[PDB]
Amino acid sequence: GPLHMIDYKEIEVEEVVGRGAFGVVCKAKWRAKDVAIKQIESESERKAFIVELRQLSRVNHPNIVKLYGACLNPVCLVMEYAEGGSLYNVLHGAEPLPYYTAAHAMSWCLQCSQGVAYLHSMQPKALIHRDLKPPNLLLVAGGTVLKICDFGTAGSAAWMAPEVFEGSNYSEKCDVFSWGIILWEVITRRKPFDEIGGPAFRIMWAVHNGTRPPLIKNLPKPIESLMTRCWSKDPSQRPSMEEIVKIMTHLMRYFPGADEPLQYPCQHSLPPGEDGRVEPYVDFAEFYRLWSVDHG
Ligand SMILES: CN1CCN(C(=O)c2ccc(NC(=O)c3csc4c(=O)[nH]cnc34)c(-c3ccccc3)c2)CC1
Repeated sequence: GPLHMIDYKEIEVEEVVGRGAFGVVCKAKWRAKDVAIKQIESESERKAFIVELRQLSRVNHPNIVKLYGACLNPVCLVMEYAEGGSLYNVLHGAEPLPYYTAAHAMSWCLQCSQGVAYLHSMQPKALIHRDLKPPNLLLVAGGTVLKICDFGTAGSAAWMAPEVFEGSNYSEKCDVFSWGIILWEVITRRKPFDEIGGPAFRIMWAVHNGTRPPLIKNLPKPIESLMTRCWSKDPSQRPSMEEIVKIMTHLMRYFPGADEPLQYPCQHSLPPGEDGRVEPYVDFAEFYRLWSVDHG
């Protein structure tokens, strides 16, 4: 649809806000509007650039970053600016970190699944993101609205389905695995496979052998089932994104307050796992109370 060929002179480039999965992202102004501009640095990043330009111009969804246009002198994309930064920074960035609730955690994952389900429903071919992870998930509207970005492939071993790095043939089900890891990550406020570390191949080996993130103490059984289904070794046993959207949509009845902006401070550090399980960062006592009222 609407896509502007942009004269660079019209872009007032403010500060560098970070590096995307490729390129460099700057806060900028264009037509008196706040935008993000993504510029390639290397000549190698040109492939990711054409891919992203093609893919992002195809897509129109509330949970996918808006592409306003492109400049070719110099080669850069002009996109929606995400004032809340990345989910990864919200979760794991420098202190002070924001407080967030079970409702936020569930809402972010629902919104991610809605974006990805839209991708998987594209005609004539499904669009696969292939690099779903909190660095590539952005927040707007006081941290309450999530948008997928970094479509240059449409650092990442901790979210990658084992069939992807096994060089095996794969499908949209790879995004489902990634989503399952993200669900664990927002609930625990832990970096997946942080304890392994090393170089990437050590994570790949672990996941390849069936290592998954530790189970979560007092996690509601339906959330646990959904999570562990998503990270099945066999991609055909993983649910479709359409099913995840439906399940997560119905679960939100038991997670009111997702519309509350991130505004409260938090002082957060990690206790190690008591058994083989970890504590959730979020609290499920309210979920269980609301469930009990509804069911009996
Ligand atoms: C003081 N103020 C400074 C700016 N700010 C951020 O932290 C802050 C604000 C905005 C950001 N990005 C975007 O708006 C953005 C739009 S499209 C796109 C993409 O395709 N890839 C990565 N980022 C973006 C980032 C950021 C996040 C991850 C990687 C690179 C950039 C950080 C909030 C706090």
